[PDB]
Amino acid sequence: IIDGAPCARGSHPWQVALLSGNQLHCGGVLVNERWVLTAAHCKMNEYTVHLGSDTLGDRRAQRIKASKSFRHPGYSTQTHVNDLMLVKLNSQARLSSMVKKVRLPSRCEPPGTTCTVSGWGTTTSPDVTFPSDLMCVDVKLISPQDCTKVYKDLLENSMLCAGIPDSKKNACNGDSGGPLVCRGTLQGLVSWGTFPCGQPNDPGVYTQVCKFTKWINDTMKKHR
Ligand SMILES: COc1ccc(Cl)cc1C[C@@H]1CN/C(=N\N(C)C)CN(CC(=O)Nc2cccc(S(C)(=O)=O)c2)C1=O
Ligand SMILES: [Cl-]
Ligand SMILES: [Cl-]
Repeated sequence: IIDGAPCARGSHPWQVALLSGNQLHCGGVLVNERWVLTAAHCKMNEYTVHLGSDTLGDRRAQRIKASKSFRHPGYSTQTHVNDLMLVKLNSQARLSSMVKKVRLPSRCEPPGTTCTVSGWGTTTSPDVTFPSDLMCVDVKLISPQDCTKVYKDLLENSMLCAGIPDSKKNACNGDSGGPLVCRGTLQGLVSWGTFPCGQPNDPGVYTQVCKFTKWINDTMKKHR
């Protein structure tokens, strides 16, 4: 996360981290006791899922392994369209005040809405600095045609853009798959953008969750 601050302790109970070894791979969210939503480009054979602390490596934290994950059937490795994936935890997460489900959207929030993006990703770009504290940055949803000005043909209508004008505020490496919430529901999963991170007027690009609730719910039911 670029030009952000540590997230208020206990306000991202639905945030999880995906680790390979004890080392960060992606961000993600908890849909419920059994399942994690992240980006399809975070796909690995096995995952260790960090839960229940803004602090990475905490003693209080829960780590649960996951051996199965299912990317969206329509994901492209070339274009990163439909960049979303479900991760099935080997055992159920134990909810607490520190472990909650994300409120999935029943609505696509419109351009200009204030949103928060969070992660443990590099706090700097190109030179990298990884924080144990979960980091937050507030951004606004940018409209599709506004974003297309910048990204042209790379953009699908299932991808959502967010940033602040003339601002370095954005997500970066390691923030991948992590949440963008706006008015209390999950609106984005961190997918792609430009390098180095935080170039002003280069919006961060998100997978637009409100377009995929049906696949999400159907996949959870499928693998009951
Ligand atoms: C320049 O990077 C970005 C620019 C804008 C935005 Cl919004 C996000 C990012 C972070 C990216 C997003 N997208 C990625 N691939 N796309 C599907 C094209 C790559 N990605 C994964 C990643 O690099 N993860 C990572 C995790 C832990 C450590 C490192 S490292 C080796 O760079 O230190 C990297 C990322 O994390
Ligand atoms: Cl798969
Ligand atoms: Cl169980």
